[PDB]
Amino acid sequence: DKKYSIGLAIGTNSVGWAVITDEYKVPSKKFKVLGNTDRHSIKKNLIGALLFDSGETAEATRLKRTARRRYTRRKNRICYLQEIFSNEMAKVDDSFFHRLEESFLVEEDKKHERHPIFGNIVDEVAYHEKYPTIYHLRKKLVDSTDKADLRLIYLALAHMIKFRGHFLIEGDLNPDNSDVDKLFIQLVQTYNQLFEENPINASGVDAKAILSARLSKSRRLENLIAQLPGEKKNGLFGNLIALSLGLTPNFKSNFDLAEDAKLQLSKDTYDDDLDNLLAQIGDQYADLFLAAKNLSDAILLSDILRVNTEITKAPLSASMIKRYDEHHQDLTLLKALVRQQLPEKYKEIFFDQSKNGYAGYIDGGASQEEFYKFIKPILEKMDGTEELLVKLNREDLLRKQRTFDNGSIPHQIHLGELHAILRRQEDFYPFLKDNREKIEKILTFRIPYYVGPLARGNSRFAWMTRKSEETITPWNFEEVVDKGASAQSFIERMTNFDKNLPNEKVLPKHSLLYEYFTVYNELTKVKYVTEGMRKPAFLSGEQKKAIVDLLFKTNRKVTVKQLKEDYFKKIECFDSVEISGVEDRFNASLGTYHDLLKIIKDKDFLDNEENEDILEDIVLTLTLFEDREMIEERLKTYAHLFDDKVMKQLKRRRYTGWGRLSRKLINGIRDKQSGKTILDFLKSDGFANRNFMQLIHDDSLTFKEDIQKAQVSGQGDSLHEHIANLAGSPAIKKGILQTVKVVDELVKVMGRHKPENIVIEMAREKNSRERMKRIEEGIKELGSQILKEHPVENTQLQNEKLYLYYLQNGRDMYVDQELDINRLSDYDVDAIVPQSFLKDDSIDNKVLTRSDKNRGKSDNVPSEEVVKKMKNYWRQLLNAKLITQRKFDNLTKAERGGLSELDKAGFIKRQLVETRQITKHVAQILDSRMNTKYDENDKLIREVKVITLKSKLVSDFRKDFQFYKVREINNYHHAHDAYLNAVVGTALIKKYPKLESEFVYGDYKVYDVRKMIAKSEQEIGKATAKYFFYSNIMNFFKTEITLANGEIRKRPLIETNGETGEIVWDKGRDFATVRKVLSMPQVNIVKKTEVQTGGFSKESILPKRNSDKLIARKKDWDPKKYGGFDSPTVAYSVLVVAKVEKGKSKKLKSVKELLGITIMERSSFEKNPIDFLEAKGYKEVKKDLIIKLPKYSLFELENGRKRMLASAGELQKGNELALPSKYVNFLYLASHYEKLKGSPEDNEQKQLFVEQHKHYLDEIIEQISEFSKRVILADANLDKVLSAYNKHRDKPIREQAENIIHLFTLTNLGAPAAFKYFDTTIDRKRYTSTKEVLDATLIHQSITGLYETRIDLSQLG
DNA sequence: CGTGATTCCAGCGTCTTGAAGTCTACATA
DNA sequence: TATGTAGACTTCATATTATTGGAATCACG
RNA sequence: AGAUGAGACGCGUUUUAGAGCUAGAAAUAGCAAGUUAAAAUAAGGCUAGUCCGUUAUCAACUUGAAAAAGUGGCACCGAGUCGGUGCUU
Repeated sequence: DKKYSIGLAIGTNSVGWAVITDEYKVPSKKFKVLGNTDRHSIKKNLIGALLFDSGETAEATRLKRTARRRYTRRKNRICYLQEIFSNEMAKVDDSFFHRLEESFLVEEDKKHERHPIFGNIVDEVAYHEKYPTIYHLRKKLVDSTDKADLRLIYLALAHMIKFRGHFLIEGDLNPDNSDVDKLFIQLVQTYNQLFEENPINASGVDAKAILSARLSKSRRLENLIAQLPGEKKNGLFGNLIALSLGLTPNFKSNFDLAEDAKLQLSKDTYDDDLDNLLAQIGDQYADLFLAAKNLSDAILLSDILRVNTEITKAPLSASMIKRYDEHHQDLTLLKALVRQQLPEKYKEIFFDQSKNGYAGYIDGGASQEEFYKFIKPILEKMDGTEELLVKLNREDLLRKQRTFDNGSIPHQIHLGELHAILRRQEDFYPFLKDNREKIEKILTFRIPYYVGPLARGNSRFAWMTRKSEETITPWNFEEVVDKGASAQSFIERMTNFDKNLPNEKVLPKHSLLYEYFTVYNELTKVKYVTEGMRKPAFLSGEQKKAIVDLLFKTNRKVTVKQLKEDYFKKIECFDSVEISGVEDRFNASLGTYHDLLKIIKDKDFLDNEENEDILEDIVLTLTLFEDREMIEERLKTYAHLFDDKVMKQLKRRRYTGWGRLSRKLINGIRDKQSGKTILDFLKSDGFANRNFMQLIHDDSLTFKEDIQKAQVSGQGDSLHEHIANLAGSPAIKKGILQTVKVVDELVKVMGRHKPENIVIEMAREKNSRERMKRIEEGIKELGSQILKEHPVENTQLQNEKLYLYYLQNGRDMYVDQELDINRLSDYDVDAIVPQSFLKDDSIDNKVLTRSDKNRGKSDNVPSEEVVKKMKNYWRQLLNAKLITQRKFDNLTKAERGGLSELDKAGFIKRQLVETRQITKHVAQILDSRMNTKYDENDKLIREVKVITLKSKLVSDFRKDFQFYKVREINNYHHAHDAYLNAVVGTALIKKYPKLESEFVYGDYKVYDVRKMIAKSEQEIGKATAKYFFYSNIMNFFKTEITLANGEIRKRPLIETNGETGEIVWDKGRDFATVRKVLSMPQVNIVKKTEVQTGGFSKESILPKRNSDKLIARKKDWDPKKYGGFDSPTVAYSVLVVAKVEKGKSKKLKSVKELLGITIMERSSFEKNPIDFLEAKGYKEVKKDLIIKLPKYSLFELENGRKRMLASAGELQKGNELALPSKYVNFLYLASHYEKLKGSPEDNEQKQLFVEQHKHYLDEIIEQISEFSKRVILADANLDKVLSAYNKHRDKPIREQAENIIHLFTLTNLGAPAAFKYFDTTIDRKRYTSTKEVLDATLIHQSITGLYETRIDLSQLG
């Protein structure tokens, strides 16, 4: 019944929880232990951690589910195609389909003849010889007009439909005119007919090879132009070739036109633009451009497939046949050459399936790239292989028909081939003629994005609403599914709700309102300085409107030069202007406005606000519904305002992505007194010009209050729903839920009381190239030659001193002293703002100088004399991006305003307030779960204060007072960090009452910079209630205060509250108490048990083998003939005490053994456990003794050895290592784990401490041994570690600890893992036997681990 | 003849966009 | 006519790793 | 730098078919051939659909078919995974 506080630290893999009283001790409690063991009470501390498997995302589940749906859909499509052929096939061959369906079974289990296609070996051999592959059959069917057997037609159709190719390309691309060279000849003929006086000789030019080569468009155009000595690329023929290749040529020069004749086939408007062009050029040239477009289509076809013969009626089959012929010829040549020149490598390449040779490439698992890499050196070594080497460079050597690059084949090719086959063979089979439309519909059927899966109220993923209850087929899909209702449901379901307003719809990424908001947001912080203006002024409403209209509505991108010239010079008549806040091209732009102006060609319509809503409905309509038909259907309602060309142009364009804000948050909510929305505020703000971040965080505006009101009550009362809907990764949400459960358990344990303070902080969860680019840009801007004199790479630039030296161009930021490399060790990095005023330690805050005394006087900011010295030097670095704007202003803070009260207030808020918002939601959950009562004023009684603090304060506290953390020694660091969280939070709230307004939730009123800030000097006694003149937060804990020049100040031995007089910190006992708490050997580490769910087993389908470990992939197909999956993931083990038949006599012998239940059999076991256990071979099962052991069950054996049952057959280390604080401090100091920043005298003292306590290293190697012999029992690894340590006893202490930190994985918690001591690698130790835990003590531990239930398994059986 | 130590392995790619580099008609001396 | 010169426009990328439990393999007292 | 969600594509993997031949009596040796196709692609279930099955959740005991609810004093001295003492019961 004593007042106490709870400290919680939340992490992705950990939840640390500690309990503190008001004396900063740690309470210890007696707990009863249930079960049949002798122990009936155990004393445990209230500080510990909870560990669990990291939360797994749902991406894998989504991918697997989609794959399964696609496979079922494809199988049903094949079934429909078989249905169409059912009658005719039964007329021709009554058992063909049954033979096709059962081909996978071996001869023993087959019901018909083993040969599928024809049922006799002779006809099968004839078919295979007459057609090597199905592509030969398809081409033969297409070209020939003779009647073919029904089975061949069925096989061709099935292979066409089962693999229909992608549907990315929309429209039509196969006009049956795709011969590149032939179309080029036709274009030349048309050009010669139109221009008889200027003919072009194209004879001898291999246009087909040039255009179809794997080269860029410009390169191919140049190559083709080079083949015509008398033609240039800017000529009419060159422009036509560029258009065919897909470039953007201008025909204005060729015909001396006034309008810029820019024609591109990608743009839809070309359809009109060409015709309008013809208006000036006449109708004679139309055929020329039609031939050019046909040639372009031929080139596009040639991009994806290669063909030479002109007799092709099927562009795909001919290409595959050509590739097959090339493969055959190259294989024969390669075999001959290998047998001739290098007979020693014949067997390896052509017989060994293990190797990456041809045998492994065809029969084994060798991929194409592996085979190319293996055969390239052999081909290079041999002679006469120039053809093969060229093919290998072109990646077309010994290829197959099924390759990874077939994923670009559009369905048009297969559709055309199927249409050709049906046209050829319908004259001999009437049903094909009658059902041609059905087959084409089956092949082209694509379930549209909006429609979604075709469920009937049994699936939680589908939202399709049908017009009638009937089976859905591709032939009648147009009428069964109601398009409009499904589209509306898709709109209302798919869109992601706004984070700020959970009940509002987010805007489209390219919506007009969102783009306006983005433009205005950055527009309100732009400033301009001219000659006549004394001080820069903010853009007024008239200026912003003029800039938007003249620039944002006329130029796609607005640059700094454009802003300065087109507006300030043209309108404001300013010759020189200095733009502040924005540099270079603006990030925001009105792209959608320009796109709509291009389409509708009505600027006034876009400028009309009344039509805006309609425009919005357009943007969303183009944001989603990729399918064209629905775009047309929905835009039909607005088709009355636009022409058919405009409607088609709107249909063609499609947008992507989404925005970040809702529509109401931009223009829906209005302030109480002003009566203006956010966009209205940005339009006319006047003096303030507050941005969106300031507008939503302005305490003087109702916007923040409305945001707070809308945020709460986001969903129902259920905790699970609130956890689920939190914006974050699954791991962090699991951590939050576990944290809530842990704090509820703690509330329960402490006698149904309620904590007075709860502290929660959440751990935060490439650069070298960026820093190198920044350095290069700065050097190029300055022109210095320091890089040539001192070259460096990214590996050596780890130390911040070198980075500062490069950023300073080998100079000093305080004096005009040239930097010396040999003096870099003597140099001391100093913070621009002293550590007393602010603990920033950032790179921009760091400055490298010869002597810190040169920084200036005791004033925090460096002296303004240094500013007068190096104003230009600093501004050059600022303009060269070497330094940041914040760093430049901090260097010049003394000149500008010294140390204004605003700087102090900002420092305090930055040190205190939490930037992220997830912590606020966690605090809201905790407050609603603790505060449940109201006062007389109907206001929530805030008994529990949920204070939140950043991790930086706790890290600084750890580093200040020799409280060092090592993230590899053990897992107590989570609990210790939670304990320090609680201590710091309680101390800070007690010391500073008013600042609690920022800590505790929004119920407390806000304050201002007036209080707690002294105008000048360190006023003694704090009479005016000013808490800290210095801008620190936690500096009162230490016994001294440093200054900028090096001056020192002292603090009282005991710190007490300023007003109430309560003691807040007893420096004579509090540090000793914290040391004792951190030195406690007993900390509660419990692993959260998780019954394993997931894949039934590894998905790699292993070949057949003579073992029982294989699991059948189907009910009938036993694994002894067809192989199957292996290594199932055991969901949870089951301890059964029963008897099993033994020997030929089947004698029942009592056995106690662990049985693993797979995920596949889990449902069967959980339905009828007794029947399943009997089926596996257990007789007379003790139902009451069946004990469920999930993964991570805890076992204790003699001498405190702990194990975790990771599965049915592998155990994990279950013990933690409790090290004294002195050894941890020695390990952290000696290893230089973090940066060595600090006072040089302090660094020297730490180095002396490291040197004087070297022998501790040996002690550590002792303790692990004494630990290992009672915990790990891995003698070989321990001996190898001892030998390696003895070998490296002479290594320097700088690197004699970086290896010992990695050495602790030997006796760590979790799964065993291999490590490396210097160059000697110690492999992981495996526990292949779990028989011992059958005679150990099982420990059922509560979620926080305070309660126990010990079961002595030895007392069974 | 388990038994303990050692070795190898696990289903995976794409569905557009933006900065980079460059060629160009045009302004100015 | 020679040299910038903004500008329009094609081009080359536009994410990496990882545990840890199963099974196989093999020396071995 | 926040998660969930709809539609396709390309493969990969496993069995079978594409009679391997010659000299041996087999074991073996030599020679020819390599591309493709059918089925499956988590066991399967009922709700029988172009549905659903790898996300979230899950200590023990008692009640409740489930959703959920309820279960065990405290103080002090120390510290090798907690022990001892006092008090209460």
